[PDB]
Amino acid sequence: ASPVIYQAEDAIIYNAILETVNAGYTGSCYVNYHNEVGGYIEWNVNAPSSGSYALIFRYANGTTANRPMRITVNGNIVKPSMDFVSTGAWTTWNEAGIVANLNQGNNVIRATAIASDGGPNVDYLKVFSANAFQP
Ligand SMILES: O=C(O)C1=C[C@H](O)[C@@H](O)[C@@H](O[C@@H]2[C@H](O)[C@@H](O)[C@@H](O)O[C@@H]2C(=O)O)O1
Ligand SMILES: [Ca+2]
Repeated sequence: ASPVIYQAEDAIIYNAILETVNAGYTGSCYVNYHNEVGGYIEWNVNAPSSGSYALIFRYANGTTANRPMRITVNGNIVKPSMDFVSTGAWTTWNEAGIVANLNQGNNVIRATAIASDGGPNVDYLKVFSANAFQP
């Protein structure tokens, strides 16, 4: 199966907004976190079969400082501190990814901002099967 893109507009967001300010996003918009601890973006992600999947965030970080996020799958912490390092400009969009085990059906995937400047700007979450890799 082709990778599935979970667009910004389809997320459940908390202390974050959907905006269009910085060029280079895809689809209708991207998420801009409030500049505070604890904002999050959450998607309901389908897994056709149980197994290992790549979860890739397309993101921008126009500050020099890492904007780490806590990644949970169904509330389970799979990455306590996932790095979202500077991309240099707010219009430069890079990828940051992890491999995680998902269950057949829905998986609740959340990225929560750890530090006080909030999370990176997030364009989408891209999900594809990565059975060759093992979390
Ligand atoms: O998260 C940010 O720090 C951030 C996200 C925006 O997408 C950027 O354009 C940039 O905006 C800042 C600031 O947060 C915003 O409130 C407004 O004052 O514009 C600023 C800017 O640098 O243009 O930063
Ligand atoms: Ca922000």
